[PDB]
Amino acid sequence: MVSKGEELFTGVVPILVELDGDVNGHKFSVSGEGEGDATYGKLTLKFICTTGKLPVPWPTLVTTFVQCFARYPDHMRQHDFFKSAMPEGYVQERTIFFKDDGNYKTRAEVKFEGDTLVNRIELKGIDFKEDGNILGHKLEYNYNSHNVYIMADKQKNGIKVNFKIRHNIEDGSVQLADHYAQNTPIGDGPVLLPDNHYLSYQSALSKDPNEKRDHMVLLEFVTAAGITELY
Ligand SMILES: [Br-]
Ligand SMILES: [Br-]
Ligand SMILES: [Br-]
Repeated sequence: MVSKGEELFTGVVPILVELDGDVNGHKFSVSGEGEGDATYGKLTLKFICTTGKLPVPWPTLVTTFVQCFARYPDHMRQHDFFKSAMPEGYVQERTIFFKDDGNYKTRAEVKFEGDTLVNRIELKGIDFKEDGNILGHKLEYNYNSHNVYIMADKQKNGIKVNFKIRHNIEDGSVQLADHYAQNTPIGDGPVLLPDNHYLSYQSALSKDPNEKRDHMVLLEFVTAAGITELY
């Protein structure tokens, strides 16, 4: 049978993203809007910096900007923590360590407000080099494909996640961003605690030719894998 969480994602769902950020004292806010289609693992989102110029590169915020929209194959449905926590939601905590630079700490509350799936985020960045790849804006406006590794954390009724992002630097090198995370339900009800598996991501970044504010358009596809002889 289809669980209450799953049922909320059977069609296209509007998304609202709100972020308040402070990186080495540079304060900024971002709002985003778009839609998610969990059946296809598809996210289409446009983000605006509402405070002026974004003080870090857009690609460094991609991982922060709704894993409930991942496509879980039917055979892996019992491993979909994110949908099982809905509609009450879940809290994602991350630390993102930029190699030879600073770190972000993020807290995101992901929950429904009516028909809208909301991702409300606080981001704090410290210890950045004012002339490094992040504050010095040396990252290319593009994005590579990565796997995100998920394991159960029974003690916390949630999951622990880790992965490495490689951001292309303008000189042909790479800036590593090591992500460590936990996701835990907001509500007190049962959730699905998964076996080890991963999410496979691909992301494309673009610009709206009619948009004069600092912004990012994101197209992202996310599919669960790692757990699989009928043939
Ligand atoms: Br950028
Ligand atoms: Br891209
Ligand atoms: Br995560």
